[PDB]
Amino acid sequence: ERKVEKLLVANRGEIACRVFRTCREMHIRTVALFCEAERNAKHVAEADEAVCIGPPPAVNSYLRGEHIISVAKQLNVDAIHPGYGFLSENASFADAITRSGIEFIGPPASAISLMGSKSESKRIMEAAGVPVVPGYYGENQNVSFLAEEAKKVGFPILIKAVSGGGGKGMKIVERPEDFTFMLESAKREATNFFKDDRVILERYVKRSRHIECQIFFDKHGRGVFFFERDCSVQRRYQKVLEEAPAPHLSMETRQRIGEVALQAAKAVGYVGAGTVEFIFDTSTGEFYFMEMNTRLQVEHPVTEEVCRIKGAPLDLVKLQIKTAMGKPLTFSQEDVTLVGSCIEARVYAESPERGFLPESGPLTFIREPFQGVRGPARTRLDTGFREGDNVLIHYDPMLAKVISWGRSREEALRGLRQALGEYKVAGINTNIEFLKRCCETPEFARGGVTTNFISEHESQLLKSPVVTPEVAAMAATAWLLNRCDNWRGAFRLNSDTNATVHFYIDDHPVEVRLHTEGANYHKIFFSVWDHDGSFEVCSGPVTSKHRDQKSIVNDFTFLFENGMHHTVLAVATEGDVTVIGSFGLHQLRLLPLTDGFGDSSTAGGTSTKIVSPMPGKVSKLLVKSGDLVEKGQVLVIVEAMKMEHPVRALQDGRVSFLVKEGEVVGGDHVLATVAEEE
Amino acid sequence: VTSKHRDQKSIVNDFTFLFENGMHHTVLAVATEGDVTVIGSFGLHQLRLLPLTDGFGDSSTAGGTSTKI
Amino acid sequence: WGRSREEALRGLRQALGEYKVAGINTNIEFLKRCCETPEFARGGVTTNFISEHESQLLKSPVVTPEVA
Repeated sequence: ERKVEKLLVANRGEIACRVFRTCREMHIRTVALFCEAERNAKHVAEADEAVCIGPPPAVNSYLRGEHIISVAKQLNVDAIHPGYGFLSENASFADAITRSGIEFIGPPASAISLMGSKSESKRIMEAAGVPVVPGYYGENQNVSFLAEEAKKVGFPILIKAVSGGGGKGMKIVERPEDFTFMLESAKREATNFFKDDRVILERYVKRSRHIECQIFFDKHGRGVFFFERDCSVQRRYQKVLEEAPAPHLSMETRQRIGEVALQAAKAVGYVGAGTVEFIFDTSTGEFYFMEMNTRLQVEHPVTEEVCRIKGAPLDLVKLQIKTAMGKPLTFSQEDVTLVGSCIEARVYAESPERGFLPESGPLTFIREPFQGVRGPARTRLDTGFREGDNVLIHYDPMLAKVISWGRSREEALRGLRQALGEYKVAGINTNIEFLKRCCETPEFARGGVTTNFISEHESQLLKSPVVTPEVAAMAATAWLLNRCDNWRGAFRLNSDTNATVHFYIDDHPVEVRLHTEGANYHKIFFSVWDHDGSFEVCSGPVTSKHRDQKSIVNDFTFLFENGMHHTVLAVATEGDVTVIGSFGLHQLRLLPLTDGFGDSSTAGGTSTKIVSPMPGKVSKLLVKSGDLVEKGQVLVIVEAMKMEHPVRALQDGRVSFLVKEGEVVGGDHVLATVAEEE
Repeated sequence: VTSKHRDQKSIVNDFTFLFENGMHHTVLAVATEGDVTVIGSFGLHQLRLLPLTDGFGDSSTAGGTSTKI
Repeated sequence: WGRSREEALRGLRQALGEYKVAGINTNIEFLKRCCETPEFARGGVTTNFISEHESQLLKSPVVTPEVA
């Protein structure tokens, strides 16, 4: 075999840190890669050496496979792990690595190329004999052929069409012995949706739940399938929350899922770690092949919590290095046993209220949930970002992954709830509120959720706590104090103090007024939305005198008269005030009040504009008539004894020319009328 | 910036170097007048600074033939 | 300490490398040189084992122009 002492990573993020960590235990060197800048990132602070690769766009960075290979050769690298994304699925890169002599980590290039095309892949599995639900059989040569194979090839009837998602030819015709309505439905589908007259028939499944078993193989002909998984929950083809132990799955089935999976991988030949994905209908009770991926998934640490080998913790990445080592395995499929249950959820730096659009901004304060064992449950968090970091728009929005291992499902789900609640980030809106809403009200604790489970409950979700009038009181107070000495040393005569804050909550401005009575800075009141009360407030140490973009992060205490007390860590800026406490997190936008403060001119500008002196001789006018002029460009240039003396009018609005180039004009002539755009 | 007093221990600071080829490095350097010590993935190396001291002032090669004391 | 000799020897290598002292020259570079090239991982070394391999040892990495 070939010794390995240097490890190379392609991608960046959580996978970089994960690959780097175990490496320490195996006592192997590490190498990091980073784009323009991106040098303060954590992963590079974790490796032994890092190299800059070039411009931010993914074409420029992490796609120059030849340059990466040349750099690795110069470094005499032993192994490369592509990870997921970028060159994860590219057979040319793997072949070039093999020619260079470096041990590529993953499947051979032949398997990747074969699975690149869906038609040839499904051909291979059909030849292998695995139950596969195909996409098409022939064409609509005859309408009687539809009745011929309707009860033949596939009893379930999937009429549909050659293409297009309209699918009005379907009509949900699950009843066999249908011969006068299927042809009428197809012919009415052909109208206004002719496309190609060829029609394909398949089996139609009422329900769908996604399954995906894991597999592992050495290069000495020996492997063992890991435990199954579930990915029923996904929105817009994006993974949201998943469970390694498919609840409600019989043991016997588990076993069989393996025999089918091993047949397919052996047929194409496979080395390393991979995952086979199925599609399943509860009503039919059978699973049909949909797709496979020849690449390590992102969901690898999840399935790990439900599998132990020889009573020892399993490390998936470890074996992949050992597989690259050339050593053979040590365990049969038997040594592996499941223990308990676990659940996972992904947090995305997106805004749930909006069109789930990514946002980029500095990370102000990041609470870290307790990543230790307690009670009947294990909870962990893996994050590829830390304090002081900033999200890049080029990358996908992905902060951290939270997993709750437990002895029973209940324990696991309950654990997450509390953890999901505890983790807190300030600075960018996240979908963390959405995930908690997905966990509390939906009765998916039973364990039965379909592929389209998210679609129906969209009305129930997308809901957040209501900002109580009290929340404005602590939020408003923090912005003042966390900016200046408002209410500090203040003093007037025979009167009392007053200071107000305007919040632009939703599309309606909000005003909050704060004032004091007595000689007390401590005793304070409030009146928001016609609700009045009293409270006292005690601050903490003063921090962040520089009041930069991060501004001031301080803890606050508020004793309201009723009797309560509160603690609030407020990082306030001019743009917004963020308050985090037992209520949760809420950011209140401050009413924006900016509008070219100075240049606010509504003057008509009717006549006598950019008038030229006596000599005249206007020429070389470079402004189009009827075009807005707010900045002071040279509207007209007139020459008086070689005196260009450009007028440079700054009156806003479009300018209308009444003169032409080369025309001698009199003194103080109306060359143009600079009027407000009407 | 650390160790303004620049005593015998002098200044211990971390450094980053981005060379054009593409690499990057981190180096904790405790430097003194006698030597510069750099520790990093290369290992440890101390480089002695060329000594340049020789009774700066009293450097007289005069013959001193006669008329002394 | 290790479950097998290999693990133990390999462990030290990395540790010996990691420990760092600044201020006085040490023989830590020598010990690592005593561990890498000499094929004493087999386990058979005599009392005079150090004497014969003195040419091989006493060797340190070359200061590259970048280090300056």
